[PDB]
Amino acid sequence: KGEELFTGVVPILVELDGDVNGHKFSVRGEGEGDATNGKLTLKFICTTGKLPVPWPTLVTTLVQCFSRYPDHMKRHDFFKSAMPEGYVQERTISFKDDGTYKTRAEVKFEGDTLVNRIELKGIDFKEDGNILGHKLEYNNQASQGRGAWLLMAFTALALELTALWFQHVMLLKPCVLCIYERVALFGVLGAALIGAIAPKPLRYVAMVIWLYSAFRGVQLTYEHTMLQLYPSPFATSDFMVRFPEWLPLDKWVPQVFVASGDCAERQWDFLGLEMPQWLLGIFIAYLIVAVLVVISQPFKNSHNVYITADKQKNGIKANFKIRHNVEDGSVQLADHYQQNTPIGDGPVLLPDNHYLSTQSVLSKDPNEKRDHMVLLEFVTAAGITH
Ligand SMILES: COC1=C(OC)C(=O)C(CC=C(C)C)=C(C)C1=O
Repeated sequence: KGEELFTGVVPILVELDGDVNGHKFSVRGEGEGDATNGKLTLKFICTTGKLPVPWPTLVTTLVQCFSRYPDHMKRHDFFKSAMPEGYVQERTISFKDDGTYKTRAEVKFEGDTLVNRIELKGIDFKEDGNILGHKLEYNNQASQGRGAWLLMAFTALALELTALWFQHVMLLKPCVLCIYERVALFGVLGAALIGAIAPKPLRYVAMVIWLYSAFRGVQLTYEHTMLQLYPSPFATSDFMVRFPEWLPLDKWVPQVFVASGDCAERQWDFLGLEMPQWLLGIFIAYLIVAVLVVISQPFKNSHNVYITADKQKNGIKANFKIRHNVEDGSVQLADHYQQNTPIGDGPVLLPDNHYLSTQSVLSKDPNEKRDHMVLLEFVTAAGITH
């Protein structure tokens, strides 16, 4: 009957004593948690001076009882069922190509405040490594790869040069209503360049430009299909571009923005489709991938904590991986192995295989001169709907 304790907001207190290759430290956390909404705010402060490890490495160690378990998963919250007596949480965090954390936490209720006292032991770490070297950036949630935008710039520039190769070698001149599709693809390519300059801010500017240039591409190619599929009016005379005054792209680079020739004329048609029909699908593919990237951003930064039952020890086990963003683009794998056991003798809910969707944002207090870390977490349970 511990779920009734987490209705509303309850205070949190976190203390951590750690020792990593002899370097000792202490962290004191304070804040509040809301299990009904799946959030919790905390402000951790290092009390021994300067922290010898990056703050993101301690986030997983520094209270899964504040998870937003839906009503169809209420009988799977092992954390709340152990309260107020509490539970013990031991982990083994294996950092790839580096050391290994081994923690022992005691999460329980002390009257009205949820207390989590942890002992940490770091071993086999390297001073030149990404842990003891503080080479991990603060906001660790996504790799922010640069070669991904450059690869989209390749497939965008390849189509551009292929279009010019069709026109200047195969002697198939472009149409007017067509040519605008070159600008739309050029806007997609340009978005790939700004996005690849400094992706680790400003990427959103490149993404909306990519979103816009692809949507303009599906608009122009749609009109390009209807003119080429339906009976040509035959009386609507030919066309030329009408670029803006400040941007005479036909006057600046005439061999790319030409429009000598007009639409409503089937130039290429292969594999049962026309030239505007293939570009319509390409721009739709560009727009779909652009939409997928936007919808990915919320769930791109969250890690899943997969949980199984351990009825032999009347507890649970949990495995999950965490990739920390190293400075200069590298990745640091943190392999986690969790093991929870109740403290009290009251019965606990042994859950089926489910996972906890956890997303964390790290910030700073502009008026705190100590080594600190402001924390906010989003914990929601998901998995089998039964
Ligand atoms: C020479 O005719 C033309 C092409 O070659 C088939 C194009 O690829 C394109 C644009 C291609 C893409 C992928 C937007 C245009 C606008 C064009 O007029």
